[PDB]
Amino acid sequence: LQPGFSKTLLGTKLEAKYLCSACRNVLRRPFQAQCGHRYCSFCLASILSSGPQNCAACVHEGIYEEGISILESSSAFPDNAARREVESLPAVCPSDGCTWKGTLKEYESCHEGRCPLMLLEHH
Ligand SMILES: [Zn+2]
Ligand SMILES: [Zn+2]
Ligand SMILES: [Zn+2]
Repeated sequence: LQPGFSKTLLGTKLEAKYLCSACRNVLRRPFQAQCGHRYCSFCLASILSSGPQNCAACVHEGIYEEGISILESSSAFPDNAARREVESLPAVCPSDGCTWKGTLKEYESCHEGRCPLMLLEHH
Protein backbone atom coordinates (compact mmCIF):
# COMPACT_ATOMS: atom_id res chain seq x y z
CA LEU A 1 0.00 0.00 0.00
CA GLN A 2 3.05 2.22 -0.54
CA PRO A 3 2.78 3.96 -3.94
CA GLY A 4 5.98 5.92 -3.44
CA PHE A 5 9.44 4.52 -4.14
CA SER A 6 11.04 2.49 -1.35
CA LYS A 7 13.41 4.71 0.65
CA THR A 8 15.94 1.94 -0.01
CA LEU A 9 16.45 3.37 -3.50
CA LEU A 10 18.19 6.46 -2.13
CA GLY A 11 20.07 4.71 0.66
CA THR A 12 22.19 7.12 2.69
CA LYS A 13 21.17 10.01 0.44
CA LEU A 14 17.64 9.77 1.87
CA GLU A 15 16.20 13.21 2.64
CA ALA A 16 12.92 14.34 4.24
CA LYS A 17 12.05 16.80 1.46
CA TYR A 18 11.97 13.88 -0.99
CA LEU A 19 9.23 12.07 0.93
CA CYS A 20 5.51 11.90 0.25
CA SER A 21 3.38 13.53 2.93
CA ALA A 22 1.10 10.49 2.78
CA CYS A 23 2.94 7.19 2.24
CA ARG A 24 6.24 8.53 3.60
CA ASN A 25 8.12 6.87 0.74
CA VAL A 26 10.06 8.69 -1.99
CA LEU A 27 7.81 10.92 -4.12
CA ARG A 28 6.52 9.25 -7.31
CA ARG A 29 5.23 11.82 -9.84
CA PRO A 30 4.77 14.48 -7.13
CA PHE A 31 1.93 16.97 -6.91
CA GLN A 32 2.10 19.98 -4.61
CA ALA A 33 -1.04 20.91 -2.68
CA GLN A 34 -2.05 24.53 -2.07
CA CYS A 35 -0.34 24.39 1.33
CA GLY A 36 2.99 23.37 -0.18
CA HIS A 37 3.04 19.75 0.97
CA ARG A 38 3.96 17.20 -1.68
CA TYR A 39 2.22 13.90 -2.41
CA CYS A 40 2.72 11.06 -4.89
CA SER A 41 0.23 11.43 -7.73
CA PHE A 42 -1.30 8.07 -6.74
CA CYS A 43 -1.45 8.97 -3.05
CA LEU A 44 -3.13 12.33 -3.59
CA ALA A 45 -5.66 10.84 -6.02
CA SER A 46 -6.60 8.18 -3.46
CA ILE A 47 -6.97 10.74 -0.67
CA LEU A 48 -9.15 12.88 -2.93
CA SER A 49 -11.27 9.98 -4.20
CA SER A 50 -14.13 11.02 -1.91
CA GLY A 51 -13.60 14.76 -2.22
CA PRO A 52 -11.43 17.41 -0.49
CA GLN A 53 -9.67 16.47 2.73
CA ASN A 54 -7.67 18.28 5.40
CA CYS A 55 -3.93 18.01 4.88
CA ALA A 56 -2.67 15.63 7.59
CA ALA A 57 0.87 16.96 7.18
CA CYS A 58 -0.27 20.52 7.90
CA VAL A 59 -2.04 19.29 11.03
CA HIS A 60 0.87 17.22 12.36
CA GLU A 61 3.30 20.05 11.64
CA GLY A 62 1.02 22.47 13.45
CA ILE A 63 0.57 24.83 10.52
CA TYR A 64 -2.96 23.90 9.50
CA GLU A 65 -4.79 26.93 8.12
CA GLU A 66 -8.42 26.94 7.00
CA GLY A 67 -8.84 26.92 3.24
CA ILE A 68 -5.14 26.72 2.40
CA SER A 69 -4.59 23.42 4.23
CA ILE A 70 -7.43 21.69 2.38
CA LEU A 71 -6.34 19.13 -0.23
CA GLU A 72 -8.34 19.81 -3.40
CA SER A 73 -8.14 18.86 -7.07
CA SER A 74 -8.53 22.49 -8.12
CA SER A 75 -5.55 23.66 -6.06
CA ALA A 76 -3.09 20.75 -6.34
CA PHE A 77 -0.59 20.77 -9.21
CA PRO A 78 2.17 18.63 -10.75
CA ASP A 79 5.39 19.60 -8.97
CA ASN A 80 7.77 19.24 -11.88
CA ALA A 81 10.63 20.97 -10.07
CA ALA A 82 10.38 18.33 -7.35
CA ARG A 83 9.93 15.57 -9.92
CA ARG A 84 13.07 16.54 -11.85
CA GLU A 85 15.10 16.77 -8.64
CA VAL A 86 13.98 13.36 -7.41
CA GLU A 87 14.52 11.77 -10.83
CA SER A 88 18.14 12.96 -10.75
CA LEU A 89 18.98 11.23 -7.47
CA PRO A 90 21.35 8.21 -7.43
CA ALA A 91 19.37 5.00 -6.96
CA VAL A 92 19.89 1.30 -6.26
CA CYS A 93 17.27 -1.43 -6.71
CA PRO A 94 15.36 -2.13 -3.48
CA SER A 95 15.25 -5.89 -4.16
CA ASP A 96 17.48 -7.49 -1.52
CA GLY A 97 20.15 -9.05 -3.71
CA CYS A 98 19.98 -6.97 -6.88
CA THR A 99 22.95 -5.02 -8.23
CA TRP A 100 21.13 -2.63 -10.56
CA LYS A 101 22.23 0.98 -10.09
CA GLY A 102 21.41 4.26 -11.79
CA THR A 103 19.34 7.42 -11.42
CA LEU A 104 15.84 7.18 -9.95
CA LYS A 105 14.49 8.15 -13.38
CA GLU A 106 16.35 5.23 -14.98
CA TYR A 107 14.99 3.00 -12.23
CA GLU A 108 11.42 4.03 -12.98
CA SER A 109 11.70 3.78 -16.76
CA CYS A 110 14.17 0.91 -17.13
CA HIS A 111 14.36 -1.31 -14.06
CA GLU A 112 11.16 -1.13 -12.02
CA GLY A 113 8.92 -4.02 -13.03
CA ARG A 114 11.89 -5.68 -14.74
CA CYS A 115 13.83 -6.85 -11.69
CA PRO A 116 15.47 -10.34 -11.78
CA LEU A 117 14.86 -10.96 -8.07
CA MET A 118 11.15 -10.36 -8.64
CA LEU A 119 10.54 -12.04 -12.01
CA LEU A 120 12.97 -14.98 -12.03
CA GLU A 121 11.68 -17.36 -9.35
CA HIS A 122 14.79 -19.55 -9.48
CA HIS A 123 17.09 -16.60 -8.90
ZN1 LIG B 1 2.98 8.62 -1.69
ZN1 LIG C 1 -0.29 20.68 4.05
ZN1 LIG D 1 16.41 -5.20 -9.25
